[PDB]
Amino acid sequence: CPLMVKVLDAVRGSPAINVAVHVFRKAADDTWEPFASGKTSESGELHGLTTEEEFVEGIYKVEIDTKSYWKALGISPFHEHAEVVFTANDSGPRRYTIAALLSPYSYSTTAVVTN
Amino acid sequence: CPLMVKVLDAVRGSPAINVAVHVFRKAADDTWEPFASGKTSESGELHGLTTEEEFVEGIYKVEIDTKSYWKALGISPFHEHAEVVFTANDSGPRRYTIAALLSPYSYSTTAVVTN
Amino acid sequence: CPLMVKVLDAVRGSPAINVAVHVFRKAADDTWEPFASGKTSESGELHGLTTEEEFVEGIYKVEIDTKSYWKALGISPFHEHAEVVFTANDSGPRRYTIAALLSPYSYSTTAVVTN
Amino acid sequence: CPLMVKVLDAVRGSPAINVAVHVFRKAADDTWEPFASGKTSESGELHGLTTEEEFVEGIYKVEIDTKSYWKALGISPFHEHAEVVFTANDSGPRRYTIAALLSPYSYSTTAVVTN
Ligand SMILES: Oc1cc(CCl)ccc1Oc1ccc(Cl)cc1Cl
Ligand SMILES: Oc1cc(CCl)ccc1Oc1ccc(Cl)cc1Cl
Repeated sequence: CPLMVKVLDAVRGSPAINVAVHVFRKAADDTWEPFASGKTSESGELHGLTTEEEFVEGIYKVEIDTKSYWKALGISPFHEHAEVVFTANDSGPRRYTIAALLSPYSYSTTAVVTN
Repeated sequence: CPLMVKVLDAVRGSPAINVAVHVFRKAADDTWEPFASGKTSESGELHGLTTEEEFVEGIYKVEIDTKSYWKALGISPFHEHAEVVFTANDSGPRRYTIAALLSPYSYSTTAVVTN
Repeated sequence: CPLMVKVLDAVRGSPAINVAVHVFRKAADDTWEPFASGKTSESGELHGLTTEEEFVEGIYKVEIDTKSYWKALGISPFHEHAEVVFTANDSGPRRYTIAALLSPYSYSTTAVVTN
Repeated sequence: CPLMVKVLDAVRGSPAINVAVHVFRKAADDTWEPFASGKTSESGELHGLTTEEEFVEGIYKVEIDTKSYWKALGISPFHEHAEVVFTANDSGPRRYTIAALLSPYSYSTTAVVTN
């Protein structure tokens, strides 16, 4: 994976399972074009979003659908979603892990970027 | 003051000063329209974004211009900005504080909803 | 006020009220001795722990009694408490704010050192 | 591993490599007895601390030596260390991952607990 997403649940201390994730890439015109999407597994991880061929230089937005996740568990959370926006591969190809830690009124996000 | 933004710098252990903040309201066509903006003060806070009269129920996006903040300090950041998207409702009686804690490759955001 | 503690609840999106806080100073035999204590107020803050005169250079431990906080809300927490250990120095001119954001299986703490 | 520690660096967006970790277990008398120790690998992970036989019910403290980590990188951080204190295996045996995200004036810690 050049691009992986990992989500944890801070209330239960567990992976956040079945969290929808949509990724977009800023187009020529300056619009958010759909790029890839998927759902976290039982480990809270989403693999297979893209390949190193597809995953060119650009500005990407990883939208993590936190509100849906919390609602389905009986919690009415503050945020609509967690959005993570970043320039990727601008110094050549790299592997990105976008991690998110979710609470109903709070989240954190960290990127681990390696060669 | 129904809406307030407060940003901290986790690398220096200080308020994040002079950070640009842009707020958008979701329009009926699904577009984000400018709503309010400013720069955090010396205390890292941004007051007077809006009034009770103009802060109606709706979906808002608060964008914190983290990349510019880090670049002015000579530090290479990961994110384009941090975005906080939420629905404001029951109008009341409710003050919203969006807090953000910034690192170069990581941020958290929390909502403190009081009164 | 050279030392202040502020705690937020990430599950409710609110100040964490009535949280017990115990502070210890490291004694020359390597033991922690009681230094100051109190409970956070309605704003989630705890002021008047100490004075400039009694807050000398030294190693301090601030223990936030998170487990009791969660149990009074009917929620099963992971940690016994959150501990924040640091050296206070250059005496000045320096106000220390220890901030903490609490979830049942997770917390962050940040130091805001001003003046 | 019934007990694993994983540490990331929020400034560089990378695993925090070679971070010393010491674990203690509260004894009968009420003292912190040394239990296990080790250093994070290139992945930021510390495996092999203990076995399911050794890792009995008890109150454990995982001390993550953050100050040493930051100093060796030319940063003078706020905290002496990150301490994570919790009751383990009190409802039977479980697998614990203690994760930490480090910034010079800030850290978070999350526990992922599975069967
Ligand atoms: O983001 C925060 C994270 C922590 C845990 Cl490190 C503590 C405080 C924070 O920021 C705040 C934001 C708003 C208000 Cl009213 C109070 C606070 Cl303390
Ligand atoms: O970012 C994180 C920070 C902490 C400390 Cl509170 C705990 C979990 C995190 O999420 C990850 C971070 C890095 C990697 Cl490789 C995987 C994951 Cl699930």
